[PDB]
Amino acid sequence: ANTFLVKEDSKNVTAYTPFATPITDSKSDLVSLAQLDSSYQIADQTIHNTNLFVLFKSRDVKVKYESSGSNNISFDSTSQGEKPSYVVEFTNSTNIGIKWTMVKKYQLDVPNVSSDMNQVLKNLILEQPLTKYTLNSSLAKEKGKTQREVHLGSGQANQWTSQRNQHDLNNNPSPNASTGFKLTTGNAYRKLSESWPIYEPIDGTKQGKGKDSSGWSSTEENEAKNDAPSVSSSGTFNKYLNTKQALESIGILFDDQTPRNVITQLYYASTSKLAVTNNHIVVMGNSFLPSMWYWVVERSAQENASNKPTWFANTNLDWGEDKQKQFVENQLGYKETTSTNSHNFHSKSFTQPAYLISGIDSVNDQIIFSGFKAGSVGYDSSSSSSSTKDQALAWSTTTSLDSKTGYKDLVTNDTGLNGPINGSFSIQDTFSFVVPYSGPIKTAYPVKKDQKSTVKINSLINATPLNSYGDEGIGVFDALGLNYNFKSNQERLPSRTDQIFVYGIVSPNELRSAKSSADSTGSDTKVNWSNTQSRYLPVPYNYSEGIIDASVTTFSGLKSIAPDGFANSIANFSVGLKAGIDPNPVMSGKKANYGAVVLTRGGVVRLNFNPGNDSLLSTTDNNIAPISFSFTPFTAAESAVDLTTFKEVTYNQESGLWSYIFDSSLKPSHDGKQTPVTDNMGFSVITVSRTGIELNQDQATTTLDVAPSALAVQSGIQSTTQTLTGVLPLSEEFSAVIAKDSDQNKIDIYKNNNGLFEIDTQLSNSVATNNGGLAPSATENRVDAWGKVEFADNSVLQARNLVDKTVDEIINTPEILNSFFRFTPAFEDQKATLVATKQSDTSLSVSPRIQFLDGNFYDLNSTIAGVPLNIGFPSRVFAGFAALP
Ligand SMILES: [K+]
Repeated sequence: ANTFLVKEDSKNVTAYTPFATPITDSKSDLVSLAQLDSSYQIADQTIHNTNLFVLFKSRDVKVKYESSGSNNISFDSTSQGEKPSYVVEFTNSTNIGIKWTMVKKYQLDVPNVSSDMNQVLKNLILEQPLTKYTLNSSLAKEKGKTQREVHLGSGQANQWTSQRNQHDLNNNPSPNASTGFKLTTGNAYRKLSESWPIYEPIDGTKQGKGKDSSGWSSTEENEAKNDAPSVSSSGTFNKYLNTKQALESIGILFDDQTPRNVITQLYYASTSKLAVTNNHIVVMGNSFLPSMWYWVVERSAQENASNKPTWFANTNLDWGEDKQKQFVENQLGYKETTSTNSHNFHSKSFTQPAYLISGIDSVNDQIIFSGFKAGSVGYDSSSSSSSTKDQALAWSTTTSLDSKTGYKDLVTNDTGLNGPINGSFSIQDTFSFVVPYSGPIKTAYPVKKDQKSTVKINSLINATPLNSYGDEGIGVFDALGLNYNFKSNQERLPSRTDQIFVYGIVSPNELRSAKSSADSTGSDTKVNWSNTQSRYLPVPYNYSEGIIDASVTTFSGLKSIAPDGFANSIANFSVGLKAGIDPNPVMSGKKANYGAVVLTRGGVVRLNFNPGNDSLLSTTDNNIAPISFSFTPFTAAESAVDLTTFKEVTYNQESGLWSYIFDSSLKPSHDGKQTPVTDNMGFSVITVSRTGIELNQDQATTTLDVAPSALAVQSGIQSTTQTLTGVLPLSEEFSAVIAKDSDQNKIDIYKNNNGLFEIDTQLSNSVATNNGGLAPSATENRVDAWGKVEFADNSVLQARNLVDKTVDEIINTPEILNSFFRFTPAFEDQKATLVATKQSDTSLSVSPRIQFLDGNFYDLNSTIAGVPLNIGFPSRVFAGFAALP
């Protein structure tokens, strides 16, 4: 309401005016007001139809996972552990100022676990989280057994061409195709009840213990602690990085120096973002850790009700085509009638179990989400004569070279559907990591028929959008998108399991099946979200250096030159999904346009919807890539932005521009080498605008065959020296920045000069000079924030023979009273008008109504939140007008 809510700290939210001044007594400790203890903090907030909705989470929360019995996931009741997250609706109880009062409180309870779910959860293993300091070599993992080794075994090599038909690998030209990566070295994989370490291997191909938590606690932890000690000492850092502070910064909870169990980290990370509709409150995880569930809270929920989350494993998405969904599901694990204790997500008929969510928003009563599919594959946990013992089962699903050029054809290509196929291929003198061809060429799951029942294939979840970490050449090409065909127009061959971006628009009824699925007793109930899609989105290949063509470049040897705050250049990331209604009007009879934008590594993604039926935007040609998704690359200025410092994203309906705010105080205190971080000062603002031909503009634009796009611009609003308080996007032409250059708040005004914001030092000084009041002062002789007003002398009446005219006439003739002053604007097109009041039968007084940086007009009677601004404009009485006509 011409007010800007600024989160001052973890508990307080203050209301600000367009003049970058706080409304007196508006500062509210929303934690105290929500009747929550001091361990709670604001995770997210949103306004919905005049009321504020706040998502709160506690630094004290402790969650337990017990493999035995029912109700497996539970808060640890002993001591201060049962501290669930809450969504609170607040209303403004006053008409003069801000007095927030609590309306509704919603508890976000732990998930229900069905019998089938617990069978997967008992041996579920999750990778340690990726930090700012995780290296490409840290993510690299030892290559697994080849296809020949798994199905045929140790004997000979030449018998492949003859024995492939018996193992259902008809015409497979890849006996030496990797079946996955080893879990005896590398990043730590921990059960829900176990804890991740503060140490990250420098070379995951040699250091780390993977899933061997016994070996970690018995011999390797001592080795990591002496090489990479926490600061107080000064260590070597030859084999490991100590990322404790970088973990604390991404929301990892600790007991002194020890991170709490995986299930607690998952819970606390999962209550990070909210979106509100007329009927629901939806809560999703952060873009740092994979989330396995989300909440759909019915706003009609009775006070003190435990609101249950819905599992992603039970939420079936539309991945574009059924083959795209088949690809993901087949690589989740081994599905066999004969299993015994071999339970995985594919085995128990579940779908994709986790995502790294970019964020959530709502346009109309629809929920919008995006995120990357978290890598999830099967692993062999059997112990003893097993070929794949302690090996994750992952493989490249990149399209073969012979595939037809056309989106549908490229993504439905059967290459790597059931098992491994890609690796290394040399056709005459030209090389490729991808098969050149697709009876038929068969693919089979990497488990041999003999050990069908005597194998234990359980489920793992990776920290990144990568399925396969195996230290080979295809992984780098799949991770960075360097697989192209050798055809006329060179087309990028997509993976269907690595770096898979996901998005959609979810209807109130789809949210209702989700709530029903959360509350389901006994067996699992499934939800179907049908207005969703997926897209292969690799990281830019130019965030890496010195890659080999036709010795290959692998993760363990890949040089990162990434400028966006990550030490790795292989794993994709997204942040700040924000929806926005387009202010540009559509042709009559059509519904107002809307879209959403999200930032990923190396560019901005634009999400397109059809407002007529709140569906994804589409085109009749299946060859054309779904026009619901557009990607636009960043230039060097936007790429330089540390994406891990993302503070908030706002949209302004008047301009149709998204403002992504980055705060450098969000950087961890210390390095992976325990060195203090010195560039923790400043902030940055990226502006996103729509580009391209938009739907329903005219009769030709009722159909689209080209995806509307967006453009991110590191638009000149930034500092390396100031501590940000907040950015106020006043208008397309101006933004106000409140920052501390010491301990005291200062106001800076940035002017948009043909697409580029630059500080206006004279405007900043004018707007900051408010004498402790709510608005900039209006000086008689100065061209300040309110321009400069010069009134005519009383002789103006006798000059233009207005003495014959009555006060009533003059007042009811706008063109006349604008000749009573001269207005000098402070900025171009700043307008002013005079407001007249009859003072007597022969005299009137005039007072200016002047436009501020926000484009609105202000006068003597202007208010913000019902509070009179008392700007202090001059008044002028003119006397000598006729009493009667
Ligand atoms: K002035």
